Amino acid sequence: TNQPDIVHYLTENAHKKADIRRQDSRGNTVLHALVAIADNTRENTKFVTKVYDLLVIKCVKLYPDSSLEAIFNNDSMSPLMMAAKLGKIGIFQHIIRLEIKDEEARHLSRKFRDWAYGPVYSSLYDLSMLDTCGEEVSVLEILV
Amino acid sequence: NRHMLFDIVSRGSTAELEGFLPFLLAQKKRLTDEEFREASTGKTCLTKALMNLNGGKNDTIPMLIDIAEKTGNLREFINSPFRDVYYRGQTALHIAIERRCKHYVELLVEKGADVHAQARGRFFQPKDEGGYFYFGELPLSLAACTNQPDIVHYLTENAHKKADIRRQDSRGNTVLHALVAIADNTRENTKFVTKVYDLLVIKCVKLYPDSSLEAIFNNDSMSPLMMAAKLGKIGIFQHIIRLEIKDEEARHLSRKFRDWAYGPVYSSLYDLSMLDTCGEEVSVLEILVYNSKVENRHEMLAVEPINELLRDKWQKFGAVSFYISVVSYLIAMIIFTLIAYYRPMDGTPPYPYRTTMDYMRLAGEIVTLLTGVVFFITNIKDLFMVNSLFIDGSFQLLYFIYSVLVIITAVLYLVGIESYLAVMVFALVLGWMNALYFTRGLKLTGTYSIMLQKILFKDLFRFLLVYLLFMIGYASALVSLLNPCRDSSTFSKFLLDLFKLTIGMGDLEMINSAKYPAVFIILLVTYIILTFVLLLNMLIALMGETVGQVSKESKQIWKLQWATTILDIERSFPVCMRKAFRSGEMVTVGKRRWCFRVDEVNWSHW
Repeated sequence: TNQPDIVHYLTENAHKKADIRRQDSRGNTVLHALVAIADNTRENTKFVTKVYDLLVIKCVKLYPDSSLEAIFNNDSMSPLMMAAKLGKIGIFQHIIRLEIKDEEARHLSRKFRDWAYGPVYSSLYDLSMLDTCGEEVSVLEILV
Repeated sequence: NRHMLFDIVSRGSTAELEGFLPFLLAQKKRLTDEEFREASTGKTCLTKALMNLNGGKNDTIPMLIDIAEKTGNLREFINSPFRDVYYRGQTALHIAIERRCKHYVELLVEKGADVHAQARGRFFQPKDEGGYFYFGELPLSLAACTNQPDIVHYLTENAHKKADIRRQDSRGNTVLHALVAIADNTRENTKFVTKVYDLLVIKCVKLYPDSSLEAIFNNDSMSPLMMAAKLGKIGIFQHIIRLEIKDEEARHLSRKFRDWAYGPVYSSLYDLSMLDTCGEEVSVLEILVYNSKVENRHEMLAVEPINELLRDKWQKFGAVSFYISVVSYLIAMIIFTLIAYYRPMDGTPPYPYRTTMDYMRLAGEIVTLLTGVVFFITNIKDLFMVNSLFIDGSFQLLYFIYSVLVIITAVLYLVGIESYLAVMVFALVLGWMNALYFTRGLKLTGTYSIMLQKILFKDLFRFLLVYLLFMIGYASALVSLLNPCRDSSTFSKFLLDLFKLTIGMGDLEMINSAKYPAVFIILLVTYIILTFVLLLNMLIALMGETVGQVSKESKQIWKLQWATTILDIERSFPVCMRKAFRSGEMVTVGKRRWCFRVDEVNWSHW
């Protein structure tokens, strides 16, 4: 509903909290619904990137052991793996360009900065799911 | 230990480094010792101090000089370059300029710093050599590459030691050549490089009025104007050409001038000092055509003076060189007419050549045949490795067919068959009718069909070779079927009957279609299908060409070939006739040069 104010209220609560890791009958978490409602318009690519950054940092701060991206579906699909199926671009280009400036949630950032000798910047992208060497299925395979 | 010392400098806490100056008095250890320096690269404490910065400020930086002062290494602890190979030659002076510590650049030189240190490492090479960034290995050139004139104000004037602007590197490049190497055709990078290029030359004249900074060449004898044509950089190119300096002490090297302004008409003036080198080594315009392989050469020829400089020599060497080409073709025709009509024609070629009046026409076979040989071999070499300015590209295919029939004719009277006379007079009819392409005149407006006729000439010559190698190959195949004895004169009969089937003469000698009817048809049907697709490969290569890029490229190569041919005409004349029709005039400006007059019309500026 483009409303983080209930998201502030559901996660912290003196009565009962809201589990972010909870799936559904389709085995989809809170991130997969953001991919399903994602559209390639101007407005819808804006706030979904705001919520996607908000939930993962809140997931690390409440639970430092696991990441919210690690949980798969009934088809064993990450939110990066799902965005190639439905063909959604704005949520795809944000997960790839993921550089989180919260140092407690640093260890899952995707884009890095190696060295900057003035005019030359040395970015760094991870191939954790792009070229699966000995795994089940890749991002690039489902792209094709 | 050493490991605690290399850490706390990055921590930036001088209270955790106290008492170390009396500690070196006991153990007599210098700061530039082996254990007080990284064993792999040579990274020292001061170099580590400048990498990790606390907002660009580390208080150990005057303190590391303080401890080095009591040991007596002020010209050593600062001037110790890197010992490695990949980051070779980089000092602490290179790092402080890099991270823009203007307060700390002043601290290094006042305590004693080598200004002329060269960072000649493999990393500091250009991208063709394997490095990632190039600045000409000089800290004065490095400050110009960081878009920072503030160090350039500090290095040039200094009470301790100044910075020589004229200093080269191991590649022989000065401070201007590094600005050309870092130049990019973006919006931001074309801005400040023009600001630094004006700043350095005026400062070079004010400090040294005798010489100009543009005069110093490279190891390849290249000026900064000569270098920008090699790497194909436009923004630094268009600023050196449009160079009008309003500092009157540095007036005598300005490029653009203002002759007279009678209201709406402005009279600009561009110098041809390097654009048309009359008696010098190599020119700007020559490297724009003969050497530059950059894609931006079409835009770079569209600068202001060269669009009119190429029209200068075209109006003087265009119609003259074209009319000689018409006459020199007519000379080769009248020679061939005297060969054909004066043959004795007995029926047994060749002929006795002792007769002097028959020795004269023997020289005609030297002239005519060899011209067809040179045009035959060079175009095949040009195919593996269409100048429609003068004569359109349909002539080059037709003159090729003229060139093919000459060398076939030369074989036939050397074999011994007297039927050479049909083909010899046949090409004579084409050659006079090839002169009908001379009546167009001269073309300067580019059409889209010009690039099309290169591929027309390309694949039809491929279409003929895929024909003839197939006809010879299939005829040589059928001789291998002949296991009993067969005769070597059968191969002439296979190839004779094989040519007639493609035309449809139907006058054969061995191949009887009534013998094997069901096989002769299905080979002939598939022969139609092989030839019909190769005809469609012509049309798809044309239809797939005239859609996307022909709207730009036909107004690029036509501009490029118009510049390419006129310099090939320029190389044809000797050095004596070169000075005759040289464009440009002598206009005495200041305290005289061969510049070029350009007119303007403007209504806004007053």
